[PDB]
Amino acid sequence: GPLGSMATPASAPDTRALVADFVGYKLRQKGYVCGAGPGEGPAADPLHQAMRAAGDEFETRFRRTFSDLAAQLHVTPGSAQQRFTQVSDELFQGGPNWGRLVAFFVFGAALCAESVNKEMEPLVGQVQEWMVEYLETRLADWIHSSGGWAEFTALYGDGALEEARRLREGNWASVRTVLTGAVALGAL
Repeated sequence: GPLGSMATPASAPDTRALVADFVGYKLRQKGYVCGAGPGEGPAADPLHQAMRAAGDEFETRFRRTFSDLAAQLHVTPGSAQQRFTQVSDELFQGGPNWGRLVAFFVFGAALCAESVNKEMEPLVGQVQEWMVEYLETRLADWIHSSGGWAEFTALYGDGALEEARRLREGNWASVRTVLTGAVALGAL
């Protein structure tokens, strides 16, 4: 054969692959459709199917998603990292539960979508790194000690039992509301 023995697999299903998945899938579905590739794969990984069900549920529950997206990019881009980092810290203040984990990725994924629809192409990768870095540096720790991404995949994945579902609901009740003041993206 031409290759194979001299070719190793690139990009494992790690956080980078997961962040590129959710954001890719979302962007590819509403913005970066021409750039088919990131969201070329569906929910099959032990985190993919988890985030997919998360975002979907939160996307339906969050009556304020694309608002802050416009609010931020209403004046001018670039200085979006400070806005993002502010709300991110407020989100990680004391409750990075799976209930909030949804909004964590959803915030950037939605942001990125509207960024590809506007003059914020380079900003997309920034939000992607701001997200993956904040996560890998602090979110991952909470996640690893809590139950892991696998726990989240069981919570709302194939084995999404009624107990796991009500668990997420009761969870976000105390966690998403305690950090509900992270609306620093709400500008004009």
